[PDB]
Amino acid sequence: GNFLKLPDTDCRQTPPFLVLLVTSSHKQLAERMAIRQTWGKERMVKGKQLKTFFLLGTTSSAAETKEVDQESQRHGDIIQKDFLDVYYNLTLKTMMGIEWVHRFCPQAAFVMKTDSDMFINVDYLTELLLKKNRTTRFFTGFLKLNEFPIRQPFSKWFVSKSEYPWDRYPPFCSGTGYVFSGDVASQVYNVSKSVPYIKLEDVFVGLCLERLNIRLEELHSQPTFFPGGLRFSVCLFRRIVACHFIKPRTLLDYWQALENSRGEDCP
Ligand SMILES: CC(=O)N[C@H]1[C@H](O[C@H]2[C@@H](O)[C@@H](CO)O[C@H](O[C@@H]3[C@H](O)[C@@H](O)[C@H](O[C@H]4[C@H](O)[C@@H](O)[C@H](O)O[C@@H]4CO)O[C@@H]3CO)[C@@H]2O)O[C@H](CO)[C@H](O)[C@@H]1O
Ligand SMILES: *[C@@H]1O[C@H](CO)[C@@H](O[C@@H]2O[C@H](CO)[C@@H](O)[C@H](O)[C@H]2NC(C)=O)[C@H](O)[C@H]1NC(C)=O
Ligand SMILES: O=c1ccn([C@@H]2O[C@H](COP(=O)(O)OP(=O)(O)O)[C@@H](O)[C@H]2O)c(=O)[nH]1
Ligand SMILES: *[C@@H]1O[C@H](CO[C@@H]2O[C@@H](C)[C@@H](O)[C@@H](O)[C@@H]2O)[C@@H](O)[C@H](O)[C@H]1NC(C)=O
Ligand SMILES: [Mn+2]
Repeated sequence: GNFLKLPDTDCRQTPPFLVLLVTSSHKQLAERMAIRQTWGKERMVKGKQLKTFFLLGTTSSAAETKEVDQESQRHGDIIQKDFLDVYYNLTLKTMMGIEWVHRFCPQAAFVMKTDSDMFINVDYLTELLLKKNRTTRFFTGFLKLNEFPIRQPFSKWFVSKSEYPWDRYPPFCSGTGYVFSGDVASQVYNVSKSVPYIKLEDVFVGLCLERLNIRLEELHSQPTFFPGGLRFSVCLFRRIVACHFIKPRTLLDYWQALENSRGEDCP
């Protein structure tokens, strides 16, 4: 479907249990390298395969274009299509990832769309998913159930009435990190063209899920996704799935902390 870059992976041969799709700008190489050394490292988690890919569009900068071309050649984990990669095109970026799952990895049991300024505890996520007994039409994350369109003209999430004309948004999950069973990717790509467009990608996916009659559900009896960020501790971070507001160096320091304290017990 018009992909400029496709990861060197074969999901039919080796169906992944969890596929991470990470959004990042071309200049955010430091982010991607920190993820590649930390929670993005492909591995078997409780015998389940984890795969990690980075979603990119295109840019006017020839330098960044060449950098990203070289990165794809060294890492082979970039999914790319020809759309201008800017904040207000994040919906295209998300739909590219969903399209990739639909076309090339329908075998994925679960797919997590995540941001680059994030800590992800794949071990705990896998444990909770294996416990949920939900393999189809499943969608979870930080649930946002009574959200009102931001009508402040200079806010990053401002939508005019012509862009979104209704008083409330549909149920949706924060775009920081959301997880869905792999079949969900095909149903969304299908109805995508008939659902009203909105430039906020997490609201757009919510509109698609609503059209599909897919209901959001909490992953666990306790909160596990933290779009607002968290005060760090080893024992807390062992029992969460996702935390936002995390810069590259902090992610390496947190990952080192968890490695250093492996084998220590927590209340
Ligand atoms: C991370 C996330 O979920 N982003 C979504 C954004 O979620 C925000 C939304 O729910 C609002 C509505 O009450 O609450 C939180 O945001 C607060 C403010 O409403 C929001 O404007 C502000 O954002 C910036 C603010 O405009 C500036 O004045 C300030 O200087 O900087 C703020 C940060 O950049 O943030 C506060 C607390 O974060 C939620 O975070 O909602 C949109 C839809 O409107 C979309 O779903 C995003 O995914
Ligand atoms: C999102 O990406 C699309 C595709 O790259 C942009 O649309 C193109 O915009 C360029 C100028 O930036 C035009 O020359 C093309 O004719 C457009 N093509 C298509 C197919 O749309 C779009 O401008 C980007 N959105 C934002 C907000 O930057
Ligand atoms: O052109 C852009 C701008 C942003 N992002 C990604 O979009 C996510 C959210 O952007 P940011 O963290 O700046 O904003 P937030 O929504 O957290 O306030 C991050 O993964 C960014 O790397 C992207 O892929 N391309
Ligand atoms: C998930 O399932 C676990 C295993 O239970 C067995 O399989 C499930 C699918 C049911 O058929 C159940 O009756 C069987 O005993 C349960 O231990 C666990 O509680 C389940 N978790 C949830 C979310 O209920
Ligand atoms: Mn962010």
